[PDB]
Order: sequence, then C-alpha cells, then structure tokens
Amino acid sequence: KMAFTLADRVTEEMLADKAALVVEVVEENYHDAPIVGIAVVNEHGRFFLRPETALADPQFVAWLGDETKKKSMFDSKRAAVALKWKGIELCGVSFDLLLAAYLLDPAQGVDDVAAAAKMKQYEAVRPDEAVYGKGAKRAVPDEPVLAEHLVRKAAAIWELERPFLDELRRNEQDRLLVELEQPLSSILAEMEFAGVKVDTKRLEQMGKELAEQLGTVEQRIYELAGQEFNINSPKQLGVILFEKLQLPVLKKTKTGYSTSADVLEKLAPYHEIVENILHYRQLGKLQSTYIEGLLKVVRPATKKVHTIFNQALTQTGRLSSTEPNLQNIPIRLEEGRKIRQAFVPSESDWLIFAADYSQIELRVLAHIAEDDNLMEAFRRDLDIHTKTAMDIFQVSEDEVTPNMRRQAKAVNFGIVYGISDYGLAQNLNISRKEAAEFIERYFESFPGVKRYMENIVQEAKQKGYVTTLLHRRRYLPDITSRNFNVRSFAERMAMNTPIQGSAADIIKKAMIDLNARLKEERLQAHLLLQVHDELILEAPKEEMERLCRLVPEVMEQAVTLRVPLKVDYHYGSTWYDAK
DNA sequence: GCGATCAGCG
DNA sequence: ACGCTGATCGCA
Ligand SMILES: [Ca+2]
Repeated sequence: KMAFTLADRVTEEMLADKAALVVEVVEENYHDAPIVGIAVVNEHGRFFLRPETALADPQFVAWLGDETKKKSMFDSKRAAVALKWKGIELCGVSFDLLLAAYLLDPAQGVDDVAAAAKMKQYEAVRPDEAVYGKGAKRAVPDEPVLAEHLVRKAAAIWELERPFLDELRRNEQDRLLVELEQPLSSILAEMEFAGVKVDTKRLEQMGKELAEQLGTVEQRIYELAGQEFNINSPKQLGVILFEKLQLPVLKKTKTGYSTSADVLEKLAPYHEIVENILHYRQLGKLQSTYIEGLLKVVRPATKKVHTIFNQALTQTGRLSSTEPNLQNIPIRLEEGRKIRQAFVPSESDWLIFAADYSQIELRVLAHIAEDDNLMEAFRRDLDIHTKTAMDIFQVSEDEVTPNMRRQAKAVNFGIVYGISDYGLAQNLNISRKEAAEFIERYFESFPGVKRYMENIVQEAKQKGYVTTLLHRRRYLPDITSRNFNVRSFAERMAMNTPIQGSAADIIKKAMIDLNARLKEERLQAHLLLQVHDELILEAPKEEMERLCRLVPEVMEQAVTLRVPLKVDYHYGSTWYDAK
C-alpha cells in the first residue's frame, strides 16, 4: 500500500540533509550481525536500499558519516554499532525515537517503532514481531515484504519527530533528549564496539580448579547429609534440611520452603551442612555465570567480550548491561573477585583505570532534601556508611571491616527508602523494638530527610509522577491505590526514583564531559564500561598520570550540588588491580 | 516462561 | 515489610 522506490543504486535525492533512516538489524544481539535492509525517507520521497549496494556506495558511506546530514532514527545505537562492525561510521543522528519514547514514559516498554508510534495514535506500521515472527519462527521475509516494512518504519519516524519533540518540550525533557541521552548513545556505541579483552587462559584455568573444588564441597555435603541427593532440587533439599535434619522453617515461597542465603545463614547455628550449601552455590554460581557463561560470549579471534548497554530499559534512568552483564562481576568475596583478574587491557603496556563516586545517592539526597545535618556531614567528607557501622556494631572507626560497612550501607539506603522496623530487624539479626528505635533516632538526626520522604510522596499523589534533577520522569498511578500493599510499593518508588535517577543523570553527564575532555587532550584513553556510579577506562600507561588528574575532576564537576561530589580512583594491570 | 536465587550498584 | 537490574536453574 505505501509508495516507495525499490532502488537499484544510490541517487543524489536519497542523500538530503535531513532524513529518517532505518538500518535494520533483526538479531537481538546486534554485535557483528547482518544488516538486512535500509530505508530512507526525506522530502524527495521514500527509498529502500539493499545493504550490499548502499553500504559499498562511496556517496552513501560519506552521507552516513557526515554529521551535517541529519538523520532521525529508532535505536540509533543498534544501527551505529552494526555499522561499525561493517567498518562504517554513522554520524549526524539528531532524533532517536526509542530514546524520545523512553523519556516520555519508561513504563511503556517501547521495543519497536510501532509501540512508540502507538503513543501518538500513529498505526500505519506493523510491529516487528508481526513481520519477522517469534522465537524459532523468526525469519527475514522476502524483499517486497521486508522493504515495505522498513519504509513504513522510516515514514513513521519522519512523522513522529515533531509530536514527540513537542511533548518532550512541554515536559522540560527536550534538552535531556538532545544534549544528554542522544550524545550518550554514541559514546555507549563506541564502548560496546571497543569491547573488553579477557584473559581466557587464566579464566579456563580458574574453571578447572573450580570444578575440582566444587566436587569436594559437594561430597562433604553428601557426607554431612549422610546420603547423596540433588543439592539444587528444592524438594530433595527440603527433605534433607527440614524433614531429615528437622531444621526450623523460617520462610516459605509460593512453591514451598525458602532456602535463600538469608534463611540459610540464620540456620547456620543449627547444622554445619547449610554453610557448605552456601559455599557450594557460590562456587557453582561462579562456574556457570562467570566462567562458562563468559567464555561462551568471548569472540575467539580478539578474546574480547562486547556487552550491550540497554539505555531505554530501567524505570529510573539507569543503564543495564546484557550478554554478558559486565555490571555484576563478583567483587565482595575474594574467591569471586579473582574473576576480575581475567579482564585485561586490549593492548600491551596499557592499563585499566577505574573511578567511582563516593556515597553518591546520599549526597544527592542531601542536596534534594536540603537536610542540614546530612549536607554538613558531606561538607565534612564524612563516610556515612562507616559512621553508621560504628553506631550499629558499637565499634570504633579503626574496627569497621569491609563487611560491616557493606552491612551499614544496606541500613542507610534501607532507612531512607522506607524499610520497616521488621525489615531492618531481619537484616541485622536484632530485635524489632531496637530496629524501630534506631530508625526513629536516624530521622531525629536527619529531620530534613524525613520531611522529604513525606513531601515527595505527597507530590507524587498530586502530580501523578516524580522527576529527577535533569527532568527524567516516572509515572506512579499506584500511588493512589486502594490496596495498601500496592500503594506502599508506589510510595517507596516515589522516595527512591528521584534519588537513584538523579545519580544516573549525573554519571551520564560525566561520561559526555569525559569523552569531550579526552578528545580535547588528544589522549588514547577511552571508556570501556559504566557500572551505575563507576567509570572504567583503559589507556596507555604513559597517560595514567594525566588521567589521575583529569578523570576525578571531570566527574566531580559534572554538576554543582549543595554538597561536593567525591571520586575514588585506582589503576592497574587488570580490572582486579584497579581497586 | 516463571519464580527463586544470587551476582552487582545504590 | 528499602530500590534498580541480568543470568542461571529447577520446575513444589
Ligand atoms: Ca560508589
């Protein structure tokens, strides 16, 4: 039905200075994936190009790389990274419909052009699932069907830029889109394509030793149970723990007994088997997720892994990382933390450099709540996580172990995000009356934080949503629910989303400023990863001293709050050693 | 496919 | 009965 030119070659009217562009990559993981077709829509008409001709045409390649030739797209990072794997640079992306829809409403779950278009009553385009199919039936349709679908997606983007930009402007989000999310998308594309080199010899050797240790722990388990059984079957595990050994039942799931790590730690005084089970799960988690799982996604020729940073997924404005997830590599236990020895620089005589914001969300909270005592604490550069551990465990600063500080950390965030006295009691193995009175003492020291929690909930009720410092938005319809439990979850979102989301705004701006500064200084240093409030770079070892001065300062000056921001940083031969 | 579990970030 | 995630695994 929709008219377009099925081109056999590239003509000049296809190369206008504004166009909607579709560069179609059907595989979910777009690294090194086929480009199946290209569509262009501009003032001169609608065009479909086969990639084998468009991407070898020197005028089309120059047009793609000309930043003054402006393109509107959906998920331009998918396109940009797929084009890098074809050796082609995409520049000039001035509107991204995926990122525009994400800002307007992250809960929509927009995953293709049709779902974005539906937000503005535009329905002249089919969902990608209807054209390609689902699961094992996924297939590229034949050329006529493929080309009409790509042209319809391009025409939708063409028509939708203005009504999306208009609503972004009304929401105070247009500069958020155009100066933050869209430049960040090109930086993530570079990070994803650079990848992270992995020491596969050391990883495989760890995997060998691990399997030997797994079998040993597994036999002490069978010997402590007096019998063999399946350690990962809840049924058989419940029989050993709760019927055979007759341990107390502290917690049930919807399917039966709970055996989560918090339950098993509480059972450790009763029987030695439960701590062996914990060691066994931890060893097994490393093997399946961080050894085997990681080797499966290493590209063998370069020994690099290439994550995908989902930039339009989380409800707070955070990124997520997938296949592999490089944002949850073990660190807390020494056995798992050794995994990070396998992440190495991509050139000899380069180093890994890591920089991290200190107590980022509490500094953001101090600023947003304008709490006098919390603002003073950070103006003194106090370590609030350590101070809370001193108070909890009634020890001195010199005696705070890494674990107590990590514990107190869950206490600080738990309290400001609405933990109940019950929840706090369970978390610390203390009484519920002592839990409630600790919480009341905590808000007596920080009355501005308490006022803020009450006020933000009220504002969410009035407005129907909450916002972050850079005007990211999250709608909270459940805030006025008749159901107490549904309303309560919404109130804790109203307490947490402005703080976590503002911390996400800040590090994103820091990344944009960092990239610009590295380029102005003509350094080879470049970002590899973001881990929510941490940035990880690699660079020639001769740039490290300049990075020690440049990176902390760029991150600390990304925004100006009522308290200082503070950055810790380390560098070394591996990711393990950058700490 | 989902729920439980557990790895990270706060 | 703090929040935000992704990968794995058994299936009660
Ligand atoms: Ca931090």
